Amino acid sequence: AEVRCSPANYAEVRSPWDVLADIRAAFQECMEGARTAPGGLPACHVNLILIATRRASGDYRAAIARHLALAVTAAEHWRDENACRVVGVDLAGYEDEKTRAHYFREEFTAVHRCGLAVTVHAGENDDAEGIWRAVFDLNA
Amino acid sequence: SRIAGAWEMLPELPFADLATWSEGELAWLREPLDPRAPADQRWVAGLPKIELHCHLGGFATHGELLRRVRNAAENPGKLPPLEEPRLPEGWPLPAQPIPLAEYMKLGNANGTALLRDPGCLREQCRLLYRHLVDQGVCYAEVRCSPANYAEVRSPWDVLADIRAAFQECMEGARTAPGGLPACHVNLILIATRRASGDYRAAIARHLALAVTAAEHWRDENACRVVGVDLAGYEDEKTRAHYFREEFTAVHRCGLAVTVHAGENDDAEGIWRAVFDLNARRLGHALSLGQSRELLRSVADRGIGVELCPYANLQIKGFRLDGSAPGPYPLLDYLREGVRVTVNTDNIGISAASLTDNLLLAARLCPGLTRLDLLHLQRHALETAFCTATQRLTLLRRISSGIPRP
Amino acid sequence: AVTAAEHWRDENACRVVGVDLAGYEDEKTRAHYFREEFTAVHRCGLAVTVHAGENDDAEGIWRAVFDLNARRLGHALSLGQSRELLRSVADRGIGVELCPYANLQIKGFRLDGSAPGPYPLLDYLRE
Amino acid sequence: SRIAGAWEMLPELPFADLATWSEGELAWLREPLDPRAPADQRWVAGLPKIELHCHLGGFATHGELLRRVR
Ligand SMILES: Nc1ncnc2c1ncn2[C@@H]1O[C@H](COP(=O)(O)OP(=O)(O)OP(=O)(O)O)[C@@H](O)[C@H]1O
Ligand SMILES: [Mg+2]
Ligand SMILES: [Zn+2]
Repeated sequence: AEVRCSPANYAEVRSPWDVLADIRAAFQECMEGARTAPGGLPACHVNLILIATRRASGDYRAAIARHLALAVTAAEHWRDENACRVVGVDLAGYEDEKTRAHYFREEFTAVHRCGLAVTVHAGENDDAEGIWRAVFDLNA
Repeated sequence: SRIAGAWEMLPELPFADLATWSEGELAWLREPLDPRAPADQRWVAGLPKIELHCHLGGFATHGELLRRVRNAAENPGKLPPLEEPRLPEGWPLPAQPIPLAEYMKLGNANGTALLRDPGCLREQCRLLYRHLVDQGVCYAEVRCSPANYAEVRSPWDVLADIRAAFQECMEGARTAPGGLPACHVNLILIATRRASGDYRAAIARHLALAVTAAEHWRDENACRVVGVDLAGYEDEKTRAHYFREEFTAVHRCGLAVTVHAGENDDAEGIWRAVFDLNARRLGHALSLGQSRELLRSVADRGIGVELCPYANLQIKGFRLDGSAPGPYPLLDYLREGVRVTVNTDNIGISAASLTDNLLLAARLCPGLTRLDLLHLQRHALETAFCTATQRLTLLRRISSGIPRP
Repeated sequence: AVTAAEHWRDENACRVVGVDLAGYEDEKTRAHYFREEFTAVHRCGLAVTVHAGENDDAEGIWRAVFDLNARRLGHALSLGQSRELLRSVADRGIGVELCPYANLQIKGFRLDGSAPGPYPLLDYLRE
Repeated sequence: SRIAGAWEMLPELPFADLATWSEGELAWLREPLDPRAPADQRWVAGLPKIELHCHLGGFATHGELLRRVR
């Protein structure tokens, strides 16, 4: 399973990095607790995907930049193959003509440079043009 | 009576305690500095300083410090062979300007080849903090590249270890009034750009690490990552405005940005850094004088300029004691009102400290006065990235810590 | 504005010292749509001021601050919504101009401490 | 004597020249403003002010100023 989380929304006195570390630590300890299945492997393997959520109005671009930077740092931090890792980023939230994928290329350039998987919410409330922008302008 | 006599011309003065110094000492402080006089050297050494341009990777590059850095590794067997890169004749004051690539190569004994081991990194941090406190620095900002020091530990681990070492160093030396550290050290991450190879991914990783580190540690009385840098090779095809998309996320986060521009580039690179990358400080803006409008804009926008005199003389070459690279731009920058500071750049490879930097800044431009040195200190105090309360505390400490002649 | 700034240079005399970006604003008329026009003004080295925040979120203020290079912001009432943008405006020293009567009449605020929200003058002084 | 008394709070003061005020006068400059008091209105009127946002086209729109311009 790949669970998506937004640790920056859970930071009021502890950093979003601390929230992400706590989430991954809980997942890893619960993994090590359930050592069923053959070969000494965890019963269910879960990886993390950071959520970059977009709103109709307000302040959300700083949140997107913070999530992307946190995802890059977390991916570079934990590299153990047999452990919970951050494997990609997300582009979710409200969608219309004015919040399509191609408006978010510049901050996703860093994620693409780092070599991190990208997934996008598209087609829920948009025609095929939004899916095209997500596929070919953001490289989801 | 001292305050009453010098109550006029107070706002032109750089600090508050300057007024309480008598007409004789004010007249002495307005005379041009004489670096040959031992009294002037002692006064400059005793002056409390603020450091803004210091590279962590260029401290232990020559001399016994290397041994003190070499005899601290966890696994000495992995250490590369001890090689000291030879220096040309008269290294502190070379007769001929020297290029930049060999300049980088000169610090090959330290950095990636040596700081990859954590014990060497911790000892380097401790030695650098001891050197800074010995020089009298009340506030310094150190540039580091943690991602270059990772093989099994993440660059986040390197940054955490560096900040922990600096924090323990600050906590250990709890001198000075108010129970505050003798020197307060912050961190700035460097985004290096090369002529060819893979560097943009490293730049993006450094920017993400800087944003995460800034969001993690928020204690004002603690070492924090307070900005990012864009250093390395620069030319027409490696200008600042090629890196807008990488840096916009940093601008989303609200992090200070410093830029290397003008070392071997015209004023176009400086303009690109100022108006397209939004640099709050410009490093080595030697070519700013060609454009008058850009100089006026940098003056009125309050954008700081960091000049290291030893590095500028070693790289570009300059005429000493008023005897064609052009005159050193300290004096006209000061007269035009731009916020100008004097720093060390790489302490080790230049083999000099802040006191030598200020003395040679006086040497390069005859007519410089000690009031100009205090003005440079005030400019460094204002231009550094710090909280307002920290700025007031630093101002009070520097005002109350200037020695009498 | 560029020609007038180049024409009159007497410091002890009336001069044109900056340009403005005023008028109706919305999602389709942000500051980032005027970057190519204002590139010449930035090249000539002239001050720039913008109206932002009166009837829009902090994104317009961010655009006015960061890709239009504004030195002052006009009616930045929504700047409290963005903590990071507020810190950037504070450390960059960008001036923020507030007109109490215009803000009271246009947006409407509560007087004598009696939902537009509170007037951010005290908060802006605090930060 | 006044300036030596209030020397240590000089950076807090926006203007250095008001550091030569009384301790009572400075305490009068620290509590919240009273717009209803005529004395406060007179003091605010007498204060020197700097203006940065004034539209020339919206100055004389009503009153006698419109007729005098016309
Ligand atoms: N004056 C300067 N002008 C331009 N670039 C500089 C200057 N001084 C240092 N640099 C570059 O900035 C980098 C910052 O130093 P850093 O500590 O990250 O590297 P290092 O440990 O010396 O290793 P390496 O140089 O091999 O990457 C230096 O490596 C050098 O490449
Ligand atoms: Mg190096
Ligand atoms: Zn540098």
